[PDB]
Amino acid sequence: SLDWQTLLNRERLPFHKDHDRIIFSGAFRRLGRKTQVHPHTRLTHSLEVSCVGRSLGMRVGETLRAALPDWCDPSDLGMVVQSACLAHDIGNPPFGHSGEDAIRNWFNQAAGRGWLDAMSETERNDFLNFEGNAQGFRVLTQLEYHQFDGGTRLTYATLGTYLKYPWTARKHKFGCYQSELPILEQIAGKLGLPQLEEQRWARHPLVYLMEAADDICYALIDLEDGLEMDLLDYAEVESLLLGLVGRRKLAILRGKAIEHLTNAAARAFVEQQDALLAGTLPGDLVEHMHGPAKRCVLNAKDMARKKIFQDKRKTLHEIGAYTTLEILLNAFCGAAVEQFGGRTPSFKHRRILDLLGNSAPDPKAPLHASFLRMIDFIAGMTDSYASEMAREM
Amino acid sequence: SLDWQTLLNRERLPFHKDHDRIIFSGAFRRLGRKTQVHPHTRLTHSLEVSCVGRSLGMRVGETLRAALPDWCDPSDLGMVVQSACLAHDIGNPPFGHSGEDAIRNWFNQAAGRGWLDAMSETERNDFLNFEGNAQGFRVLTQLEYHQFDGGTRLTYATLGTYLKYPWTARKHKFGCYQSELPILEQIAGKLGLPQLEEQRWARHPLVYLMEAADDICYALIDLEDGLEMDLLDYAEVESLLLGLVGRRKLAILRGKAIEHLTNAAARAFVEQQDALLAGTLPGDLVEHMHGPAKRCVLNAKDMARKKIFQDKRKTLHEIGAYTTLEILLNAFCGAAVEQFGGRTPSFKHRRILDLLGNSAPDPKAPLHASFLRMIDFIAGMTDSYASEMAREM
Amino acid sequence: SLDWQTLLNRERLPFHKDHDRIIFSGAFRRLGRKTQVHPHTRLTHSLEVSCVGRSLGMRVGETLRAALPDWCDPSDLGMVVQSACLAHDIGNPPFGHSGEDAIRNWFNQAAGRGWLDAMSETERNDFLNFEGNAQGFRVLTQLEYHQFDGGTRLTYATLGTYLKYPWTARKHKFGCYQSELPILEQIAGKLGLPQLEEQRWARHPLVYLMEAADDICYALIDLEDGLEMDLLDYAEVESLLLGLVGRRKLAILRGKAIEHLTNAAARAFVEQQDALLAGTLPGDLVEHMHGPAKRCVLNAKDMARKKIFQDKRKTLHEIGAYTTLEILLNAFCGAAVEQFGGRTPSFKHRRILDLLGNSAPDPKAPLHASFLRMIDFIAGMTDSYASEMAREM
Repeated sequence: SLDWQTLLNRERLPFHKDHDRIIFSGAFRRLGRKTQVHPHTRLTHSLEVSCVGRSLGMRVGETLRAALPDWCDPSDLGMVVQSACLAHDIGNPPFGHSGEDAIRNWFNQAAGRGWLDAMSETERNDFLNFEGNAQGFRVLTQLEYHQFDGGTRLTYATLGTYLKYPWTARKHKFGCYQSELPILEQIAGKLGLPQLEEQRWARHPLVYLMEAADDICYALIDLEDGLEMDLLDYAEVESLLLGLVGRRKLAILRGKAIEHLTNAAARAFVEQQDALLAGTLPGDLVEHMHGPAKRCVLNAKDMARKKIFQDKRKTLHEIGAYTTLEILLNAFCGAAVEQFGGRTPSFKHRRILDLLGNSAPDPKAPLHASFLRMIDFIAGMTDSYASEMAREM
Repeated sequence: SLDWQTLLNRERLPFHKDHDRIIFSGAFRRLGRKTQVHPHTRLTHSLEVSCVGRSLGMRVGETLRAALPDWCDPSDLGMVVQSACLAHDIGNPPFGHSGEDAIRNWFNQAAGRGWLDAMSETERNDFLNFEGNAQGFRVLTQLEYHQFDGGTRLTYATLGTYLKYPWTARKHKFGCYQSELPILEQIAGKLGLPQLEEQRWARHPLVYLMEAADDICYALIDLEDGLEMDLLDYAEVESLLLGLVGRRKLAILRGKAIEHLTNAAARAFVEQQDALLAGTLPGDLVEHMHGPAKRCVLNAKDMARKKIFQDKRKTLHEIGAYTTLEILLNAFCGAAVEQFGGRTPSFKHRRILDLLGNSAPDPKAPLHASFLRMIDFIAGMTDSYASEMAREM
Repeated sequence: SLDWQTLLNRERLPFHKDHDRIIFSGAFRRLGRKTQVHPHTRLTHSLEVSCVGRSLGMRVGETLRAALPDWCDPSDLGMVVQSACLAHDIGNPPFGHSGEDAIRNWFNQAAGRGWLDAMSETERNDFLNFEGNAQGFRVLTQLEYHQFDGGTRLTYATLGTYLKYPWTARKHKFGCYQSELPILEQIAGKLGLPQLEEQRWARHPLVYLMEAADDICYALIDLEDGLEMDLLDYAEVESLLLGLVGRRKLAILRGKAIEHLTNAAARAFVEQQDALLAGTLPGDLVEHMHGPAKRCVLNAKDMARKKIFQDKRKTLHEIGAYTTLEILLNAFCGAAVEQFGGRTPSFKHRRILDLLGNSAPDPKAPLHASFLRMIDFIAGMTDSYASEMAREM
């Protein structure tokens, strides 16, 4: 039974400090050199989503002030959501979503070769379903700052708000590696989140605001740079926006479109605290948005896919990305396998292992533990650094 | 006589909206592709400074709550400072500070050739003393969103907090072009800022927090990447930090160093509201910081200069930057001069003028007006776009 | 029983001519375009070592003048050592020591695939233990000038002095391929060198001077460019040198350090002619150097490894080198295997075989003979030519 007083637990593994720790982290900074594969970086996207996220949190924070702990002003609710929004894409690897797919699929292959036999079937699932949410969770709680001792040591509320997939790999979506399970359990516990299935907990309500803030921004801003990429026509974009509201003339429309969409998202979160604060709500917040808002998002996205996502230049770049990644995976994971169980790696792999020196995985460590170390490294790379190293390799 | 109720005027040319308009602007986004010249971009620097800025504003906001308008919570004071911090470096051209110097000095040369004769001596001063603060002011109030009609249309308070040099070119520091004078006058008026000299007003008090937030971050973070650039030794850095407090072991120190420096900055702003809220205070906030804090900043900076700024690789890159800029200035300003007064530009310059098409300066416009248009264009370029165009030119 | 009159046999497979033939050879010239893998070429290293080598030979030549054939002035003894020093590294492949390791290890792999089955187990050992000394020996006696008929046709003394590993592959160190055995036997015979084990002879005494001249130069000069590479600190280097003696201030120290080390090496060779001229001496000359000299070498080397050899940029370049080599080996050795025993090579390999045209291995030749031809070719390549061809391949 979700309680607004437990769901906003300020204890850590206040909200303003969560924000700063994320902004100063090397993982966040690297987003400035990480982009989605195009035919506007992951960092500028994260910043925009955090504005809309904060705004969403503040609106609902005002609307439901009496239901929230007396210590929590709306500006505090906005901060928790803003922070989660900044951390949201911190785990994706070079080449973004495409790189995510490239890694997941590279694993289904390496597996069909036994590279993963030394692993149980469950641990193996962690890689076969590689999702950036799981990697981001590990980065936030294990890799940054206090390594393997709380990590970024954020508030339980920010973490709960970050976890859109609070469950194990057991659509390919999950946000917790077999190695973070104890952490997810403790967090869920502190937030008083029901454990529906065994290794699956219920979502923290605020995750819905973060998600909504994310699709609101992809929806509108993808159109904007889809325009500066000459892949979209002004009239169509202007029409889609005017559709809900009633190049700088567009930024002004964009501004109004964002207001309405934020209002619509906020006035859907408030309308559904019953099915929200208890049990589960049917899918995502956008579906429960009123007609013209719910459609502006759908249509905007559909447009991006057709004219941007489907472009063949993008396709060809995604192939290059895939190849750059496999070259990397083959090398590091190959080295992980070569030294597993105390085996003496052959020359060439020793040097690949030296590249990490202090970050290298211990030879006597189980395969899952060491592969995680390889993925930590690769997933943390900036796009250019990845291509660079694949090349000079 | 500065009044905390007028100094926080929420009318515009609320603070949360100032923040978002800055984050969504093309000018801000471009900072992600703008760096200082090295031997960590201007965007990540801006983000960090804004965290420290917000924090400073919130601390003093709490400390002086009763002196502030009853509508202004500390979180509102932090937001005004955070916003000004985000806009602070929005006007610098490609190659950052080096590009700033390259442009200013390119003008002292072009002037010694008469390219500026068609201009009065005052208007000419605008370029001879080119400062990014003046360009940023024009970008915030004239170029973005509502072009030449309020621009970003920010709050008077954010603008007052942005203006660290609220005066005309009449150290080479000023933040108002001859063309923005009416705007500065109106702003100063709305904030009730004394007009000491004729074309020189008094600083808004919060500017001091923004400045302090800026040197606090350059001071500590320049050391950090000075380290990942192998130009600095861990022991020296650790020693300097331990000097005030008593690679991840450093981020933790960095964290503590920031707290102390923020505390020190806040507990200096409060100590001096008399010489602050009335007349002028001796220089900048750091000088009025207690012993170990005031020295940690000084020593950290001194260290960066010697080992980073002085590096000869940087020097050589600064030469390349200079050349890239002159190639650009020669082209666009050359074209500005060729068509001045209705003169028919010779071929080649017509094409350079075509590059702006809609942004091109009107042939019958005074030279100062058209040169401003050329600088708007060049200064807004990302580093790579500048080099790119100089090349393909 | 070693005899100073037989050990300096001037007959050939006088010392001044050995010197010139080496300097004019294409193999030696190519050292100017061959470097060790860095994070100063093999040619400048060879030149420096030859100065110290000559000097060593002249000092001991004076000290033991009455024990040497009455025709041999010290300047003649220096020349034999200087010549051997110039030839010393003439056999290493592109990427130097790293390339040496890359080839040896590429073979242990290709072997674990049967590419070497057509070869006996002994002949196979020649490649599994690939050492530049063996390749250099083949180049000096088989490849240059009078191909397969004496080669460079040097003096027996220079050759004996060149051979630091006068034995078969039967640390991975040996300097004679199965194909050069008859030559080593004849040489050893002419110099009257004991045949301890069956396919292993005793070292010519002067080899010790060559070796000492080599580590003396790596020891000091690696520090010098370790300095111009900013991987070392002046104080530490200056301290290490001052340690035995008691940027131009360093070249002067370097000069003194070299004198002392040469003196120390010379006054260790003379002290041990008994265990030298008969049977074997415990290891290498440096170990038998007095305290401060013996330690200056050890410490200087240890320093280079830690701060230069261990640098991760070097590691990554070594990976690139490995890959460039395997691409080459796979191609040429692959072609060697395809046509073995008169098999018709498939297209693509025919073209690879055409690249050598006249140097191509005869299809009816045993595999060891043809693989040797492939290694001759690859090992003789300059670093850039190797990378070039791997690329355009």
